Amino acid sequence: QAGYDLLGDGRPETLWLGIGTLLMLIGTFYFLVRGWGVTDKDAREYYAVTILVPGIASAAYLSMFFGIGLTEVTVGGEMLDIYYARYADWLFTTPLLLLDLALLAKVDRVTIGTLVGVDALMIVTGLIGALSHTAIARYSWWLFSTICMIVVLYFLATSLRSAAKERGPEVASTFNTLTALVLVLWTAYPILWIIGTEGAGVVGLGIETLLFMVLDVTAKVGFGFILLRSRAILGDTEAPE
Ligand SMILES: *C/C=C(C)/C=C/C=C(C)/C=C/C1=C(C)CCCC1(C)C
Ligand SMILES: CCCCCCCCCCCCCCCC
Ligand SMILES: CCCCCCCCCCCCCCCC
Ligand SMILES: CCCCCCCCCCCCCCCC
Ligand SMILES: CCCCCCCCC
Ligand SMILES: CCCCCCCCC
Ligand SMILES: [Ca+2]
Ligand SMILES: [Cl-]
Ligand SMILES: [Cl-]
Ligand SMILES: [Cl-]
Ligand code: NA
Repeated sequence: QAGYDLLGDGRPETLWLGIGTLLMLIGTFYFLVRGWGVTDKDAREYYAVTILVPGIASAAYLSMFFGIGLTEVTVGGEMLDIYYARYADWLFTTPLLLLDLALLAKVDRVTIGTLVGVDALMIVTGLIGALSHTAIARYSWWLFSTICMIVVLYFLATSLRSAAKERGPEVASTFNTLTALVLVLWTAYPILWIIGTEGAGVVGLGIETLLFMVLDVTAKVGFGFILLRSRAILGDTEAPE
Protein backbone atom coordinates (compact mmCIF):
# COMPACT_ATOMS: atom_id res chain seq x y z
CA GLN A 1 0.00 0.00 0.00
CA ALA A 2 0.98 3.71 -0.78
CA GLY A 3 2.53 5.45 2.22
CA TYR A 4 5.25 4.78 4.81
CA ASP A 5 5.46 2.33 7.71
CA LEU A 6 5.96 4.87 10.50
CA LEU A 7 5.62 2.48 13.46
CA GLY A 8 7.60 -0.39 11.92
CA ASP A 9 4.70 -2.86 12.07
CA GLY A 10 4.09 -3.46 8.36
CA ARG A 11 1.39 -0.79 7.90
CA PRO A 12 2.21 1.85 5.26
CA GLU A 13 -1.16 3.52 5.94
CA THR A 14 -0.06 4.86 9.34
CA LEU A 15 1.50 7.86 7.57
CA TRP A 16 -1.96 9.07 6.55
CA LEU A 17 -3.42 8.01 9.91
CA GLY A 18 -0.75 10.01 11.73
CA ILE A 19 -1.32 13.12 9.61
CA GLY A 20 -5.08 12.81 10.10
CA THR A 21 -4.59 12.52 13.85
CA LEU A 22 -2.62 15.78 13.92
CA LEU A 23 -5.10 17.70 11.76
CA MET A 24 -8.07 16.52 13.84
CA LEU A 25 -6.34 17.45 17.11
CA ILE A 26 -5.32 20.88 15.80
CA GLY A 27 -8.85 21.51 14.55
CA THR A 28 -10.29 20.38 17.88
CA PHE A 29 -8.07 22.72 19.91
CA TYR A 30 -8.68 25.59 17.47
CA PHE A 31 -12.46 25.33 17.89
CA LEU A 32 -12.08 24.87 21.66
CA VAL A 33 -9.98 27.99 22.25
CA ARG A 34 -12.16 29.98 19.83
CA GLY A 35 -15.25 28.92 21.80
CA TRP A 36 -14.01 29.94 25.25
CA GLY A 37 -14.66 33.60 24.45
CA VAL A 38 -18.27 32.90 23.45
CA THR A 39 -21.12 33.90 25.77
CA ASP A 40 -24.15 33.66 23.47
CA LYS A 41 -26.50 30.85 24.48
CA ASP A 42 -27.13 29.65 20.92
CA ALA A 43 -23.51 29.96 19.75
CA ARG A 44 -22.41 27.82 22.71
CA GLU A 45 -24.78 25.11 21.47
CA TYR A 46 -23.12 25.06 18.05
CA TYR A 47 -19.63 25.04 19.57
CA ALA A 48 -20.59 22.19 21.90
CA VAL A 49 -21.83 20.05 19.00
CA THR A 50 -19.12 21.04 16.51
CA ILE A 51 -16.10 20.67 18.82
CA LEU A 52 -17.01 17.02 19.45
CA VAL A 53 -16.89 16.23 15.71
CA PRO A 54 -13.08 16.43 15.26
CA GLY A 55 -12.55 15.58 18.94
CA ILE A 56 -14.15 12.16 18.52
CA ALA A 57 -12.37 11.79 15.17
CA SER A 58 -9.08 12.51 16.94
CA ALA A 59 -9.59 9.54 19.27
CA ALA A 60 -10.57 7.27 16.38
CA TYR A 61 -7.61 8.32 14.22
CA LEU A 62 -5.30 7.88 17.22
CA SER A 63 -6.70 4.39 17.81
CA MET A 64 -6.33 3.45 14.14
CA PHE A 65 -2.77 4.80 14.18
CA PHE A 66 -1.66 2.43 16.95
CA GLY A 67 -3.58 -0.51 15.44
CA ILE A 68 -6.23 -0.73 18.16
CA GLY A 69 -9.39 -2.25 16.72
CA LEU A 70 -7.71 -3.68 13.62
CA THR A 71 -8.72 -7.12 12.36
CA GLU A 72 -8.86 -9.17 9.17
CA VAL A 73 -11.74 -10.31 6.95
CA THR A 74 -11.44 -13.19 4.47
CA VAL A 75 -13.38 -12.70 1.23
CA GLY A 76 -12.47 -15.91 -0.62
CA GLY A 77 -8.67 -16.18 -0.71
CA GLU A 78 -7.88 -12.52 -0.04
CA MET A 79 -7.31 -10.74 3.27
CA LEU A 80 -8.98 -7.37 3.90
CA ASP A 81 -7.91 -5.05 6.71
CA ILE A 82 -10.84 -3.32 8.43
CA TYR A 83 -10.54 -0.61 11.09
CA TYR A 84 -13.51 -0.76 13.46
CA ALA A 85 -12.76 2.73 14.82
CA ARG A 86 -13.47 4.28 11.40
CA TYR A 87 -17.13 3.21 11.50
CA ALA A 88 -17.53 4.04 15.20
CA ASP A 89 -16.20 7.49 14.29
CA TRP A 90 -18.84 7.96 11.59
CA LEU A 91 -21.55 6.54 13.88
CA PHE A 92 -21.05 9.46 16.30
CA THR A 93 -19.89 12.35 14.11
CA THR A 94 -22.44 12.12 11.29
CA PRO A 95 -25.38 12.60 13.72
CA LEU A 96 -23.64 15.61 15.27
CA LEU A 97 -23.07 17.22 11.87
CA LEU A 98 -26.72 16.64 10.95
CA LEU A 99 -27.68 18.15 14.31
CA ASP A 100 -25.69 21.28 13.41
CA LEU A 101 -27.67 21.61 10.18
CA ALA A 102 -30.95 20.87 11.97
CA LEU A 103 -30.23 23.65 14.47
CA LEU A 104 -29.77 26.11 11.61
CA ALA A 105 -32.96 24.97 9.86
CA LYS A 106 -34.87 24.82 13.19
CA VAL A 107 -36.84 21.69 12.36
CA ASP A 108 -39.00 19.55 14.64
CA ARG A 109 -37.75 16.64 16.73
CA VAL A 110 -39.59 14.15 14.51
CA THR A 111 -37.65 15.51 11.54
CA ILE A 112 -34.39 15.09 13.49
CA GLY A 113 -35.32 11.57 14.60
CA THR A 114 -35.95 10.47 11.02
CA LEU A 115 -32.72 12.15 9.88
CA VAL A 116 -30.38 10.56 12.42
CA GLY A 117 -32.28 7.27 12.22
CA VAL A 118 -31.63 6.79 8.51
CA ASP A 119 -28.09 8.13 8.99
CA ALA A 120 -27.31 5.48 11.61
CA LEU A 121 -28.87 2.82 9.37
CA MET A 122 -26.49 3.96 6.62
CA ILE A 123 -23.46 3.43 8.88
CA VAL A 124 -24.42 0.04 10.34
CA THR A 125 -25.29 -1.41 6.93
CA GLY A 126 -21.97 -0.06 5.66
CA LEU A 127 -20.13 -1.92 8.42
CA ILE A 128 -22.17 -5.05 7.67
CA GLY A 129 -21.11 -4.89 4.03
CA ALA A 130 -17.47 -4.46 5.04
CA LEU A 131 -17.70 -7.62 7.19
CA SER A 132 -19.50 -9.88 4.70
CA HIS A 133 -17.57 -12.76 3.14
CA THR A 134 -19.00 -12.76 -0.41
CA ALA A 135 -18.70 -10.04 -3.03
CA ILE A 136 -22.44 -10.22 -3.77
CA ALA A 137 -23.26 -9.34 -0.16
CA ARG A 138 -20.71 -6.51 -0.04
CA TYR A 139 -22.21 -4.76 -3.07
CA SER A 140 -25.74 -5.44 -1.80
CA TRP A 141 -25.19 -3.70 1.55
CA TRP A 142 -23.29 -0.89 -0.18
CA LEU A 143 -26.30 -0.28 -2.43
CA PHE A 144 -28.68 -0.34 0.55
CA SER A 145 -26.49 2.06 2.52
CA THR A 146 -26.12 4.36 -0.50
CA ILE A 147 -29.91 4.61 -0.82
CA CYS A 148 -30.09 5.64 2.85
CA MET A 149 -27.47 8.32 2.19
CA ILE A 150 -29.60 9.65 -0.68
CA VAL A 151 -32.59 9.74 1.68
CA VAL A 152 -30.59 11.78 4.20
CA LEU A 153 -29.17 14.10 1.54
CA TYR A 154 -32.64 14.58 0.02
CA PHE A 155 -34.03 15.77 3.35
CA LEU A 156 -31.23 18.34 3.65
CA ALA A 157 -31.81 19.75 0.16
CA THR A 158 -35.63 19.87 0.37
CA SER A 159 -37.18 19.88 3.87
CA LEU A 160 -34.35 21.49 5.85
CA ARG A 161 -33.48 23.93 3.05
CA SER A 162 -37.01 25.37 2.93
CA ALA A 163 -37.24 25.69 6.72
CA ALA A 164 -33.86 27.44 6.84
CA LYS A 165 -34.90 30.06 4.27
CA GLU A 166 -37.68 31.30 6.57
CA ARG A 167 -35.13 32.18 9.27
CA GLY A 168 -33.63 35.01 7.19
CA PRO A 169 -30.89 35.50 4.60
CA GLU A 170 -28.03 35.07 7.09
CA VAL A 171 -28.93 31.53 8.13
CA ALA A 172 -30.03 30.66 4.58
CA SER A 173 -26.63 31.72 3.23
CA THR A 174 -24.73 29.63 5.79
CA PHE A 175 -27.09 26.66 5.44
CA ASN A 176 -26.77 26.73 1.65
CA THR A 177 -22.97 26.88 1.86
CA LEU A 178 -22.80 23.88 4.20
CA THR A 179 -25.45 21.84 2.38
CA ALA A 180 -23.65 22.41 -0.93
CA LEU A 181 -20.50 21.08 0.75
CA VAL A 182 -22.29 18.10 2.30
CA LEU A 183 -23.99 16.99 -0.92
CA VAL A 184 -20.62 16.52 -2.65
CA LEU A 185 -18.39 15.39 0.23
CA TRP A 186 -20.76 12.73 1.57
CA THR A 187 -21.34 11.36 -1.94
CA ALA A 188 -17.58 10.84 -2.28
CA TYR A 189 -17.59 8.32 0.60
CA PRO A 190 -19.53 5.45 -1.10
CA ILE A 191 -17.62 6.13 -4.33
CA LEU A 192 -14.24 5.57 -2.67
CA TRP A 193 -15.60 2.67 -0.59
CA ILE A 194 -16.74 0.79 -3.70
CA ILE A 195 -13.54 1.43 -5.69
CA GLY A 196 -11.21 0.80 -2.74
CA THR A 197 -10.33 -2.35 -0.84
CA GLU A 198 -13.92 -3.21 0.13
CA GLY A 199 -15.17 -3.13 -3.47
CA ALA A 200 -13.50 -3.57 -6.85
CA GLY A 201 -10.00 -3.34 -5.40
CA VAL A 202 -8.90 -0.69 -7.89
CA VAL A 203 -7.53 1.52 -5.10
CA GLY A 204 -5.19 -0.03 -2.55
CA LEU A 205 -5.40 0.47 1.19
CA GLY A 206 -2.80 3.25 1.12
CA ILE A 207 -4.44 5.68 -1.30
CA GLU A 208 -7.86 4.84 0.14
CA THR A 209 -6.71 5.70 3.67
CA LEU A 210 -5.19 8.93 2.34
CA LEU A 211 -8.38 9.86 0.48
CA PHE A 212 -10.57 8.90 3.45
CA MET A 213 -8.37 11.11 5.63
CA VAL A 214 -8.80 14.08 3.27
CA LEU A 215 -12.59 13.67 3.26
CA ASP A 216 -12.66 13.34 7.06
CA VAL A 217 -10.65 16.51 7.73
CA THR A 218 -12.74 18.47 5.21
CA ALA A 219 -16.11 17.18 6.46
CA LYS A 220 -15.16 18.00 10.08
CA VAL A 221 -12.54 20.75 10.38
CA GLY A 222 -13.57 22.41 7.12
CA PHE A 223 -17.29 22.10 7.88
CA GLY A 224 -16.86 23.50 11.38
CA PHE A 225 -14.67 26.34 10.11
CA ILE A 226 -17.42 27.60 7.81
CA LEU A 227 -20.12 27.22 10.47
CA LEU A 228 -18.37 28.68 13.51
CA ARG A 229 -17.22 31.79 11.63
CA SER A 230 -20.73 32.66 10.42
CA ARG A 231 -23.14 35.02 12.17
CA ALA A 232 -25.92 32.42 11.87
CA ILE A 233 -24.91 30.66 15.10
CA LEU A 234 -26.03 33.74 17.07
CA GLY A 235 -29.66 33.23 16.07
CA ASP A 236 -32.15 31.51 18.35
CA THR A 237 -32.04 27.71 18.55
CA GLU A 238 -34.33 25.00 19.92
CA ALA A 239 -32.60 21.76 20.87
CA PRO A 240 -34.61 18.56 20.25
CA GLU A 241 -34.68 18.08 24.04
C1 LIG B 1 -17.05 13.14 9.49
C2 LIG B 1 -17.29 11.80 8.81
C3 LIG B 1 -18.28 11.68 7.91
C4 LIG B 1 -19.19 12.92 7.55
C5 LIG B 1 -18.50 10.31 7.23
C6 LIG B 1 -19.46 10.11 6.32
C7 LIG B 1 -19.53 8.70 5.76
C8 LIG B 1 -20.44 8.31 4.84
C9 LIG B 1 -21.50 9.30 4.26
C10 LIG B 1 -20.37 6.84 4.38
C11 LIG B 1 -21.23 6.31 3.45
C12 LIG B 1 -21.18 4.81 2.96
C13 LIG B 1 -22.26 4.41 1.87
C14 LIG B 1 -23.39 5.40 1.53
C15 LIG B 1 -22.23 3.09 1.29
C16 LIG B 1 -21.58 1.98 2.33
C17 LIG B 1 -20.32 2.33 2.67
C18 LIG B 1 -20.22 3.80 3.43
C19 LIG B 1 -20.44 3.53 4.97
C20 LIG B 1 -18.75 4.28 3.18
C1 LIG C 1 -43.08 15.20 11.09
C2 LIG C 1 -41.96 15.38 10.07
C3 LIG C 1 -41.13 14.10 9.96
C4 LIG C 1 -41.98 12.99 9.35
C5 LIG C 1 -41.08 11.97 8.66
C6 LIG C 1 -41.94 10.93 7.96
C7 LIG C 1 -41.15 10.31 6.80
C8 LIG C 1 -40.41 9.07 7.30
C9 LIG C 1 -39.58 8.50 6.15
C10 LIG C 1 -38.97 7.18 6.58
C11 LIG C 1 -37.86 6.80 5.61
C12 LIG C 1 -37.29 5.45 6.04
C13 LIG C 1 -36.09 5.06 5.18
C14 LIG C 1 -35.75 3.60 5.47
C15 LIG C 1 -34.53 3.14 4.68
C16 LIG C 1 -34.74 3.47 3.21
C1 LIG D 1 -31.70 18.25 -5.53
C2 LIG D 1 -31.28 16.79 -5.32
C3 LIG D 1 -30.95 16.57 -3.84
C4 LIG D 1 -30.46 15.14 -3.63
C5 LIG D 1 -29.15 14.93 -4.40
C6 LIG D 1 -28.37 13.79 -3.75
C7 LIG D 1 -27.27 13.31 -4.70
C8 LIG D 1 -26.17 14.36 -4.80
C9 LIG D 1 -25.27 14.03 -5.99
C10 LIG D 1 -23.95 14.78 -5.87
C11 LIG D 1 -22.97 14.22 -6.91
C12 LIG D 1 -21.55 14.69 -6.58
C13 LIG D 1 -20.61 14.24 -7.70
C14 LIG D 1 -19.17 14.60 -7.35
C15 LIG D 1 -18.52 13.45 -6.59
C16 LIG D 1 -17.04 13.37 -6.95
C1 LIG E 1 9.48 8.86 2.71
C2 LIG E 1 8.41 9.75 3.34
C3 LIG E 1 7.46 10.24 2.25
C4 LIG E 1 6.49 11.26 2.84
C5 LIG E 1 5.62 11.83 1.72
C6 LIG E 1 4.73 12.95 2.27
C7 LIG E 1 3.86 13.50 1.13
C8 LIG E 1 3.14 14.76 1.59
C9 LIG E 1 1.98 14.39 2.51
C10 LIG E 1 1.15 15.64 2.80
C11 LIG E 1 -0.09 15.25 3.61
C12 LIG E 1 -1.29 15.10 2.68
C13 LIG E 1 -2.11 16.39 2.69
C14 LIG E 1 -3.52 16.10 3.20
C15 LIG E 1 -4.22 17.42 3.50
C16 LIG E 1 -5.70 17.16 3.78
C1 LIG F 1 -14.78 19.23 24.45
C2 LIG F 1 -13.66 18.45 23.76
C3 LIG F 1 -14.27 17.27 23.00
C4 LIG F 1 -13.17 16.24 22.72
C5 LIG F 1 -13.78 14.84 22.71
C6 LIG F 1 -12.80 13.89 23.39
C7 LIG F 1 -13.33 12.46 23.33
C8 LIG F 1 -12.53 11.60 24.31
C9 LIG F 1 -12.60 10.13 23.88
C1 LIG G 1 -9.54 7.58 23.34
C2 LIG G 1 -8.20 7.59 22.60
C3 LIG G 1 -7.53 6.23 22.76
C4 LIG G 1 -6.10 6.30 22.24
C5 LIG G 1 -5.40 4.96 22.48
C6 LIG G 1 -3.89 5.13 22.31
C7 LIG G 1 -3.19 3.86 22.77
C8 LIG G 1 -1.68 4.05 22.70
C9 LIG G 1 -0.98 2.75 23.10
CA1 LIG H 1 -28.52 34.29 20.59
CL1 LIG I 1 -20.92 35.40 21.81
CL1 LIG J 1 -27.37 34.78 25.49
CL1 LIG K 1 -2.34 1.83 -2.00
NA1 NA L 1 3.23 1.83 10.82
